[PDB]
Amino acid sequence: DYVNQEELNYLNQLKDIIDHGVRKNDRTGIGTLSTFGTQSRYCLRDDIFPLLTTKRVFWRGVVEELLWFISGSTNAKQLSEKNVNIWDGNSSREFLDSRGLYNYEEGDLGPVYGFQWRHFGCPYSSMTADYKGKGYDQLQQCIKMIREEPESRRIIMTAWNPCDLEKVALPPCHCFVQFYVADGELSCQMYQRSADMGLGVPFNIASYSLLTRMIAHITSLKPGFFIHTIGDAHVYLTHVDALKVQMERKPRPFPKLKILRNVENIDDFRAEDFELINYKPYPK
Amino acid sequence: DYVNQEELNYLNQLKDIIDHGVRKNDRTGIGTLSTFGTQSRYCLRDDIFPLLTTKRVFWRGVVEELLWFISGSTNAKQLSEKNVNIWDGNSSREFLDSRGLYNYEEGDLGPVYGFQWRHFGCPYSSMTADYKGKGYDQLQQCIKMIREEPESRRIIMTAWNPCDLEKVALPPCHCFVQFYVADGELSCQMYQRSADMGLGVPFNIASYSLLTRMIAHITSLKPGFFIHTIGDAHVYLTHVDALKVQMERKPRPFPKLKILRNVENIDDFRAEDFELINYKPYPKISMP
Ligand SMILES: O=c1ccn([C@H]2C[C@H](O)[C@@H](COP(=O)(O)O)O2)c(=O)[nH]1
Ligand SMILES: O=c1ccn([C@H]2C[C@H](O)[C@@H](COP(=O)(O)O)O2)c(=O)[nH]1
Repeated sequence: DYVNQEELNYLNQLKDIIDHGVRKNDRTGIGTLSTFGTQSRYCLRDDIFPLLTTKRVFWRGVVEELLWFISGSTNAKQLSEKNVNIWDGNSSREFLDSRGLYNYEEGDLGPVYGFQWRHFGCPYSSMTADYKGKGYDQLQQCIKMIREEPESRRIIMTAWNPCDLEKVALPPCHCFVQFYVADGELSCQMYQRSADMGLGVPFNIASYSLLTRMIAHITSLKPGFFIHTIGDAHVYLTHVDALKVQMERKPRPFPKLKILRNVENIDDFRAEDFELINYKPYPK
Repeated sequence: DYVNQEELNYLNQLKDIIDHGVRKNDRTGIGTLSTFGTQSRYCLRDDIFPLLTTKRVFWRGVVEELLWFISGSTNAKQLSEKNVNIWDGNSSREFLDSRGLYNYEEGDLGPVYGFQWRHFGCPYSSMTADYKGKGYDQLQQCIKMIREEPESRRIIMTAWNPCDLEKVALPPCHCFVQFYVADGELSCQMYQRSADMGLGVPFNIASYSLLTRMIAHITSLKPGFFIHTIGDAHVYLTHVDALKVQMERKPRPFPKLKILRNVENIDDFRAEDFELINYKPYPKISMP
């Protein structure tokens, strides 16, 4: 009798939102059921990797998006050319015009995650400019702090710059990240302002857990926990029936994740460096 | 009798860190016992106000500091004139020289919380420059969104600007704030990267709860919850015996907080606008 306690908690969180969450409208007039303020822990020990089993997660998308974020790119065509189309809808001529971004060419999302991570505070012009050496490279500064002052309680990476809100196709959801080191293990906490529990959360858990493994590898630490903290945790009313069905499913054990190469630095990671062992989701 | 569950939870979290926390040295050279990633909820309904009762919290400090944060000031002397001296250590001639801020005058804290709340992204020169209408006024933007777009999932106020870290004595601890409105009630979640469970947390909880009450009051909403999320939650080793004492005390019911006049905007509050009803704390506890 194996119990995947972490995935069960996630299912219980869906149930609680479904049964007791408050009705709320989203910014398109569509309805959700919502709660405010949740926190969930995922153990990364023994290579165990919290990819959800009760509905298949788009792992190839998680990996490629993340390596794209780390590169500092803001051009969704660079993802799309790798057959990952998740940012295509928010970088169309038409969507960009609806955001008032008339001078962005198709693919230009403005200064979204990767730009904030690697170039915080640099003025944005477009996705083709070279920003190398410009702004604050928070990602490298976090890595330096991990290696040089692991006790530090200031190991932070922010994606939230209100001065950039009018320049972005959409405002960041995964807003704030902190790292922590104790007893030779690296942990990460991420703060997510708004989380769709059905479609967003599972992919989010996987991106940050994978970032945690990456950083622990190139800082010579063992992985500890990923902590996910949410502001508005919600499910869309139109999803409620499908999620009820998912909730009848019995979670299976999490896969494991190995890193296959001695990677030089955070910018040297390649998709083939990661091996996902025994991922066995139900459909979807 | 009455059971103060939120205060018992705090005491239980103290117990947990003390009994099961990892030993971790720190910047200060004192060691800590530490856990990473905690979350606690405080109910603000029926005017109940989460000021801890197992020790006397520095309420007058909480109120004056928050009014001073709201003003956008970065001059500790403006707080010191209110006989609240908690920022004086970090703004002495002597102390600033040590962080290599030789050009700041005494009292100049750099762009700490108030500057970030009212003037985010404006370049900082000194505490005496005119910042009026410069930078991004996050606090008033959050107020406007609560009034105009209460359903929004983007009501955010950040205090974290990597470009400003080398300009302040100490980087902000209470970093990130989100507001939320549902069924006519305003809630607030605050993310704290670093929390001294003895000396800081009780004060910190009172600070954000009070901010939530203030905003609820000017937006004609009911107060809902304050949710406190922490990164590194720690106790200093030197504090443990004193916290041991505190943990044997039986929490009392929280006080109520009343606001005594109609206030229309965030900058218009005075210290005397707030009335604590029936705060019955045990005596103060001193900790290095
Ligand atoms: O990484 C993400 C990005 C978005 N969303 C969901 C949350 C909301 O349902 C919607 C974003 O809408 P706003 O919070 O910005 O209104 O997308 C996620 O769950 N994860
Ligand atoms: O509002 C505050 C400010 C500071 N601290 C504590 C946390 C740490 O013990 C110390 C700051 O040190 P660093 O985390 O910056 O090292 O002050 C608080 O708890 N609350």
